[PDB]
Amino acid sequence: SNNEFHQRRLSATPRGVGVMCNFFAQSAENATLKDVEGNEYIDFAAGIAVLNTGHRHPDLVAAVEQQLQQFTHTAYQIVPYESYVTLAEKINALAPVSGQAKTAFFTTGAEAVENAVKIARAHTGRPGVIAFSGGFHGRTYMTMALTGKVAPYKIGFGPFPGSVYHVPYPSDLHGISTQDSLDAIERLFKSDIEAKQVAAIIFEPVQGEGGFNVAPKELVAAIRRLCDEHGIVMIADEVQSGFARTGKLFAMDHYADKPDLMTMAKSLAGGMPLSGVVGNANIMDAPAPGGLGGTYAGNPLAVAAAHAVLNIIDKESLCERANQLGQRLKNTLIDAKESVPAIAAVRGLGSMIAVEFNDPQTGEPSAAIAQKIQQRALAQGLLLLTCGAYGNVIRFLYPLTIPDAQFDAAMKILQDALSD
Amino acid sequence: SNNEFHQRRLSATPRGVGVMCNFFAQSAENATLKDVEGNEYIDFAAGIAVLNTGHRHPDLVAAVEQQLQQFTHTAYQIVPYESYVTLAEKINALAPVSGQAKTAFFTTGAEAVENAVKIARAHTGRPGVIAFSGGFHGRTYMTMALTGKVAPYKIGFGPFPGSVYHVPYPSDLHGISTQDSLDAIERLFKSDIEAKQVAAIIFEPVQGEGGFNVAPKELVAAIRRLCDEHGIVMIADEVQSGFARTGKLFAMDHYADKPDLMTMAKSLAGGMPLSGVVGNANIMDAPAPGGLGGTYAGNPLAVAAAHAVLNIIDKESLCERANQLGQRLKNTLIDAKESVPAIAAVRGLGSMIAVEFNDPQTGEPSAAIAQKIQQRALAQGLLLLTCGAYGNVIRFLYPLTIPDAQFDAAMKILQDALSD
Amino acid sequence: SNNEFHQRRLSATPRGVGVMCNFFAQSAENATLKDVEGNEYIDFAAGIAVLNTGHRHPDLVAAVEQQLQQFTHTAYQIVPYESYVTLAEKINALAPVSGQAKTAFFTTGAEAVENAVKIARAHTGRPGVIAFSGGFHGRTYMTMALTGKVAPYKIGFGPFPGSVYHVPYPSDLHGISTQDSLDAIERLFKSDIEAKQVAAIIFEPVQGEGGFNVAPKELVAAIRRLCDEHGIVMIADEVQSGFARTGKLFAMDHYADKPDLMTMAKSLAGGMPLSGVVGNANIMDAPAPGGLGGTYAGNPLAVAAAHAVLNIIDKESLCERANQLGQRLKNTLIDAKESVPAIAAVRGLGSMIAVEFNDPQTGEPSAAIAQKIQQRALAQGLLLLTCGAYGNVIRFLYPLTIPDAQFDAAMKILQDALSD
Amino acid sequence: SNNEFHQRRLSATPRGVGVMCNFFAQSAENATLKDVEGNEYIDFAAGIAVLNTGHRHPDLVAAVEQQLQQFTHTAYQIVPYESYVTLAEKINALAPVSGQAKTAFFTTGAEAVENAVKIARAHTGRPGVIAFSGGFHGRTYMTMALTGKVAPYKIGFGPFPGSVYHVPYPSDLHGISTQDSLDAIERLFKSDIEAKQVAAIIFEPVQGEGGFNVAPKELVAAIRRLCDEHGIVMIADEVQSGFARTGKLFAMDHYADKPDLMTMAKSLAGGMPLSGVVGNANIMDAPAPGGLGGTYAGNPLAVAAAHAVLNIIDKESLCERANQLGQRLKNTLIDAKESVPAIAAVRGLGSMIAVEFNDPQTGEPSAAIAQKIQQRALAQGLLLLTCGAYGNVIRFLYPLTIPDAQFDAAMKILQDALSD
Repeated sequence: SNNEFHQRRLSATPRGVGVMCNFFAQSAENATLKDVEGNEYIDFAAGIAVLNTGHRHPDLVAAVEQQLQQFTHTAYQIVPYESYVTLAEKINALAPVSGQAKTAFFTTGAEAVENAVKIARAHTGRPGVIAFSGGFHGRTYMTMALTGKVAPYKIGFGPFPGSVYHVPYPSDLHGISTQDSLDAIERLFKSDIEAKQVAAIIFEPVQGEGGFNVAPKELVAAIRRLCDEHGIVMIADEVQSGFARTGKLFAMDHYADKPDLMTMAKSLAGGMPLSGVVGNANIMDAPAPGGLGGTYAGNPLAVAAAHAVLNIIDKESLCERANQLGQRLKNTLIDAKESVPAIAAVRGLGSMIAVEFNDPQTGEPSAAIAQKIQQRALAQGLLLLTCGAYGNVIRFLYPLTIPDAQFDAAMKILQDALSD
Repeated sequence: SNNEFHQRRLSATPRGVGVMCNFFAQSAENATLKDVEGNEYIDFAAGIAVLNTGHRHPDLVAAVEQQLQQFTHTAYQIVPYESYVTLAEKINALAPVSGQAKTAFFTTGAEAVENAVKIARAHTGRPGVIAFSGGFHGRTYMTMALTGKVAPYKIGFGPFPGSVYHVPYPSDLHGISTQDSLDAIERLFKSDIEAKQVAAIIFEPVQGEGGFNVAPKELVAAIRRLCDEHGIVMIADEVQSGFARTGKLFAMDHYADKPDLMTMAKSLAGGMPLSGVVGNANIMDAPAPGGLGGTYAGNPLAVAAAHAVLNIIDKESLCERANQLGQRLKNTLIDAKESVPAIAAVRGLGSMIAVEFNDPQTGEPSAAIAQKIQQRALAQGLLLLTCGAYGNVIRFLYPLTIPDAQFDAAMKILQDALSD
Repeated sequence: SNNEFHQRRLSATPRGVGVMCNFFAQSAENATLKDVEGNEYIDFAAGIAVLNTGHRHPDLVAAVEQQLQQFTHTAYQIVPYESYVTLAEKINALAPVSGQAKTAFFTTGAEAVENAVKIARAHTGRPGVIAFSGGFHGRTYMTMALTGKVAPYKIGFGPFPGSVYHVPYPSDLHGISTQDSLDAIERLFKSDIEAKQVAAIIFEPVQGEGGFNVAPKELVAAIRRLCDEHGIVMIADEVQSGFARTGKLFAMDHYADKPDLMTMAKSLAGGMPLSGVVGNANIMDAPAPGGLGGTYAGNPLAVAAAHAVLNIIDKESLCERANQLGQRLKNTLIDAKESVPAIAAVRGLGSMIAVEFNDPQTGEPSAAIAQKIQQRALAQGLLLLTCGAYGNVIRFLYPLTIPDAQFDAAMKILQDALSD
Repeated sequence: SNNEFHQRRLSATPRGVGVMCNFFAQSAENATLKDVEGNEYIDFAAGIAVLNTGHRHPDLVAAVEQQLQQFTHTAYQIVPYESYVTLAEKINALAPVSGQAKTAFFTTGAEAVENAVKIARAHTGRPGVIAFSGGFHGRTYMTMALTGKVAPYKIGFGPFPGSVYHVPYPSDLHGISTQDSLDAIERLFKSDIEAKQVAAIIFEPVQGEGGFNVAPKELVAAIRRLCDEHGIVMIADEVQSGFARTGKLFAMDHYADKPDLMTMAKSLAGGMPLSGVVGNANIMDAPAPGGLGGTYAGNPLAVAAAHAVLNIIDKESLCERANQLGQRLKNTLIDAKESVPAIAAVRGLGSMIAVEFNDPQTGEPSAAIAQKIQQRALAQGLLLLTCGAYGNVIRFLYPLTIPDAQFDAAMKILQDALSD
C-alpha cells in the first residue's frame, strides 16, 4: 500500500527530508519505474540526472556483480585497488582541465565540491570563494554557503562562513547580462574582498536547480581571464551537467576555456554513490598526504559502475543521442508555445532542457501553472521535475538511453499536459 | 604487479589522498584479504571499522544482489522506497534516545555529522558548537572545524568558522580528568560564547582516531546535565563506535544518559556507502521540508546491506562475540606486558581495543616503536592500524565475524611482533 | 622647519599612518591654518568635515575652558555629569527619528557605528549587516567590514566577518540606479542570507569619502520600507554629513522617512573627540546595563564643545549659510564647466559639494587631472581634499563659518586652478 | 538635585550605558571629587585608572590651555604637527618593545588594540588571535571577541569571528598555573588552529577587569618563546597597567622579555582622550600607507596632556610613589585579614592592588560582601571600584598624586568599611 507507507515514512523520518511523490518505488529499468502497487511511470527525473545511462543498465549491473564477487570496501586510504587508478586515468584523459589532469574520488557531489574548495584554499592560501546566484553545490555547511538559493536549502542553518559571496548569473529572461556579472565581481573586489584574497570562483556551466541557464561563452572567457590575472582557481561544477548530458561528455567541452578544477558526481556512476574532482596537477597536489580522503571514497562497486558508464556512453553514443533527444523535446515545446502562451522560455543544452512558465494574464513567474502541468503528466504516468528560483521551471531529465517509442509517448503526454 | 600500479597511482591521483599500504587489493572475504600478487593478510583494519560483519558477508551479498535486481537509485527525495522506512523504524527501535526517535539517512559519516549540526542549529536557533580535542568527525569544512586534530586533517584548509570550540578529552595516561573537560567548558561559557548561544555538544563515546579513549560515565552524565540545563543538543558520534563494536549495539548503551542525537555510518552498511542520524523526534523535526537531503542519501543497495547487517549482528550474537574477542585480545596483551615494557596502556570497550606504547627508557610516547611493531606484523601477514595524538597507539579493528582459528593465529603473530 | 619634522615623522611613526601634507600645523583659527614656517592656508578640509564651526570658534573655546576649570574626565559609567544628559536631551529633541529618542555618547565615529551595530544585533538577535559600496564607516574591524572600499582601508586586515554584505550605491554618472541597489538587496536575500537574519542596513545619506553621492529619495524610502517589512534596523551614518553640513541639521532632514538609528561624530563637537548614537528608544534600550560603554565616552570637554556647537549652529544660522555657500561654489563650478571639459559632474547637498573630473578626450575617470588641480590650489594656498572610487573627485569641506571674503578668494583660486 | 537628574539620565540615555553612582560630578582636582550637591569624595577610581597624575594636574591644565590657544584638531592624516612626533619619539625612547620602536596614536584604547591586531595581521598574513580568560580589551566587535569575559561585555552581540581563542590566565587562588596556560595553548595548536596561522598572542601583564592578576615571569617568558618559535606577534595590553601604575613606567619593565607591540591609553593623557600603539618598527611598518588612521587620532590637546603626564611622572617620582602607596595599602589590608575572614586574597603590583573576598562561612566567591564593603565605604565618602570574574574583587585605583593625609584618611575609611 502507498498510503500505509506514506504514513509510516512520515512517522519514521523527519519532515526535513522532504519527498515529492507519495508512491513507493518497487522496480526500475532504463527509463521505466514501477511502484509497489503496479503502476508504471516514465522516469524523466533519472534520480535527479543520475541515471544518464538509465536505471540498471545491463553493463552496469554486470560490472557491479563482478566487483561484488571480489570486495565492496577496503578503505582506499588503507589498501588501494587498480580500478580507482584506471578510472582516474580515463578521467584525466577525458577531462577538460588546465595542464596535466589528476583525479581524486570521493562519494557525494557535496564532498567533491568541498574538496575542490579545500584544494583551492590549500593551493592559494586564500579564504575567499565567489559563486553565482541560483547555483547549487550541496547541502553541507560550506556547500550551502556556496549555494545561491536560500529557500529552502539554507533556512535555519546559519550563520554562514565569511569570505563567501555571490554574483548574479546571466539570464536572458530576467535582464541579467554577462557584464552585470562582471560588474558584480568588480564590486566584490572593490567593496568586500581583495582579488588576491579570493581562492576560487565556482560555477555551473549549466545551472541545475537554477533553471538550466547556460553560461554564455563571454562569461566563461571572462572567468578564465580573471582567474589567470588574479591567481584564482576556476572551478567548474559539472556534477549535474557531466557525462553526455549536454551533448558533449562534459558541459565545459562546449567552451574554449578550461577550468582549473572540475567536480563530478551523479551520472558519473550511473546510479551508484561516487563523486570526484579532476584538475590541474599543480593545484591538485597542494594538500599534503593525509589532507584529503574519506572512508567510502572511491567505492569499488561505484567505480566499477563508473567504468561501465564511460563504456556505455561511448558505445551507445550517448552524446549524439542527447543532442537528438534534446532537439526533439525543443521541437515539441516550441510547437506547443503557439497554443499555450504560459510557456515563457525554452532553454538548455543538449538533453539538459527546461521550460519556464509565466502567467499569461499577469507576466509574473507562476509556480501554480508548472505544478498543475506536473500533476497532469504524473497522472498520465510521466514523472517530471521542478526547479528554478521561483519554482516555475520544468526540467527534463530523461535517461539518455530511453527508447524512441517511450520518448515519443512521453512527448505526447507532455503535449496533452501543456494544453489544459 | 603491486609496484607498477604504485607509480601509476602516484602519477594519476593527487598526493593529498594518502595511502598506507604498498599492495593493491584483489579479493576479500570475512577477515582475509588477498592482493593482486596472491599474498594473504589477516585484516585487523576492516576498512577502518566499516566491516564489523566482515568482508562480503553472504547475507549482505545476497541482500545487495536482491536489491540490484530491483533498482540501485531513485533519488529518495523524489521517489521513496520501503526499505528506507523499515530501516529507519528498526534504528528508531534500537537507538539509545529518550522517547520517540526519528531517523534520516545520508551517504557518508561526515554528511551525517553535518546534518546533526544542521538539525541542532535549526532546533536551537544558535550558532555555537563545542567538541573535544582528539575527536574526529569528518573531512568536510564544518566537520574539519569540529575535528580536534589539526595534523593532518586541517592543514591548509582554514580559516575555520567561528563559534566552534574544543575542550580536552579525559585520558588517564595523559593526566586529563573529567573535571578538566568541565572546567574548559565553563571557561568557554565565561570567555568565548554564552551557553545560550551554543547549539550542540558533539562527542565520541569512544574516540576513533584519538586512540580509543573511553568517555567516563561522569563525563557523559555531566554533558547530559549541561545540555538539559542550557538547552544544548547532545550529539553522540557513533560512526566508528556503532554496531556491536563495543560489546553493545551502540557505545551509548554503556551509559545511563541518552543523547539527543546520534550519528551512524561505517559498519552501518557493512561495506556500502550509508550513514544516518537518529534522535529526539521533536528535535529531528526542526528543519522544514526541503532543508535536509542528498542525492545518494539512503542508497537502496546500502539500505539493503544495512538491513542485512542488523540481522547478522542479531542472529550471530556479535555483541557477545565482540566482548569475547576483546577479552581474548586483552589477555594476550597483558600476557605480553611482562616481556615488553613498551606496553604503556591497554584501553577500550568490547572489541574496540587499543594498546599505547611509551619508550621503556624515557617514558615519552614512542611512535617509532608502534610503527616497528606494525611493520613486523605486516611482514607476518597481519594488517594493523595506528592512531592517537602522537601516532603511538595501535588499534585492533578485526571484523567481529573473524573465525576463532584465524584470530588465534593473529594473536600469535601479534605476540611475535611485540617481541624484541 | 617642515622638512626636518617630515623626516622625524617618517622615522618615529609607522608608514601606515598616511599623511597628506608636507607642512606641519602651527596655528589655526576658523578657516585659516598657519604652518610652523609662517605660510597661511585657506582650510577647505576642516579636519575632514570636523570643523563645521571652524578652527577654535570663540564659543567652543570658552565652553572648553569653562569645563576645564571643572573636570576633564570622571569615566561616565562610573560618575555621570549633567552636561552629558542635557546634550542627550537636545540631540533626542533634534534627531530625525520617529517617536521617543534616546542618545548615547562615545568617542570616535567608528565607535558610534560599532555601537549602532551592537544595538541592532541586540534588538534583533540576528547576525547580518548590509552596507553600500563606496561607504566609509571607520577603521576598526567591524567598521572596515562595513566599509565598501577595499583599497586602502582593508588591505591586509582580513579575513572579515561573515553575514556582512554590500550593495551598489545610486550614481547617475556610473550607471547605478536605485533599482540596481534594490535588486542587489533582493539577490542578497535570495542567495546569501535570510531577510529575517539581517540585523541592520547601514547607509550614508550623503556618501563622504565615496564622492559626495546623494541618496535619492526613492532609495531612502525603499530602505525604510524593507526595514519595516523584515524587522531590520535602519542605520543612517551622519558622522560626516551631520550638523548643518548639508543645509539642514542632519542630512536625513531632507527626506520624509526617518531611520531607526543615526550615528554622529566629527562636527558633533567641532574639533573635540566625541561621537554619539541616537535613535528609537525601544531599540536603543535593547542592550542590558553593562553592555555599552567606553572609558573616554562622552568626554566632558567634548560634551561642552558640542553644546557650544549646537548654540553656534543656531545663533549664526549655519544651515542657511551652508546653503548659500554651496550655491556660490556651484555657481563657480558651473561657470567653469564651459572652459574645463574635464568637469564631468558637480553634486552634493548644502555645503557638502564635490566635483568629479573625467578625461576630456577618453571620458574615463581622471585622478591625474584632479591631483593636478589639487596641487595648483595647494601652491596658491588652498587646501583641497580628494575622494571618490577612482580618486578623481575633489570635495569641498570648508568651515561653514568661513568669512565671505576668504570664501571669494578661495573661489578665485579655484577658478585659476581649474583652467591653468 | 541628584534624584531629578537620575531620572532625567534614565530617560534620555539607553539602559545599556550602565552607571555606578547616582550622584553627578560638579568639580574635581587631584583625588577630591565634588558632586552637584557639595558632597566630597576621595576618588579611588581615577576614572578607571585614567588619572594616575590626578584630576586636573596643573601641568596638564597648562599644556592643554597652551594648545587650546593654537588648534584643537587638524586631522593629523591631513596636516601633521610637531607634538605628535615628539611624543612618539619619547615613547620610542621609553617603551620596552623588542628592537627599535615606532609609535602611532589613536583615540580610544579599544582602537589601540584594534590597530595592534591589524598590524599583526598585516605583518604575518595570518587570521588567528589568542587571548586570555578574564582579559578585557575593549567594547568594539574585535576587542569584544578578544575580551575574556562574556557577562556583561559580550551578551547579545554575537556571533563572533573565527580564529579568536582564549586560554586560562595563571591564578594562585583558582588553581590555574603557567603550565595550565601552556597546555591550553598547545591544545589550541593541536585541535583548533595551526600555530603558523596565529597572528598574535595578546595579554595583560596585570589584568585590569580580571582582578589584578599578575602574569608570572615564566608565563611571559613562555609567550615570548612561543611567539619567537612560531612567528607570532606578542602584544602587551598596558592600557590600564601603563604609566607608573605598577611601580615602573610600564608593567613590562618588571620582566626580562620584551613584547613586540604594546597598547597604551587611559593614564597616557591623564584624563584626555588619547591612545597609542608602540612596537617594533619593522612590524609597525607592515600596513601600507593609508591602512591606519582615525579622524580624532592623536588629538593635539590630548597629546599635550600626554607630554605633561610624562613630565609629571618624572618630576614627581610617580613610580616610586606608586610602590610606596601600594605597600601602605597592602599593610592595611593584611592587618585587616586578621579580623576580616572574608579577605581571601590581596594581590597586585605597585599601586595596582586588589583585594578578593570569599564568603567566610562557605568558601564561595562573594560579590555581595564586596558590594557591602563598597557601599559602606561610599557612605563615608570613599569611592571604590569592583571587578573580577564573579564581581567579588575590590580594585584600588587612587591617583598616584594623592596626598599622604588623604590616603591615610582613606585607609581609616577602608578599615572601618572592612569590618561590620
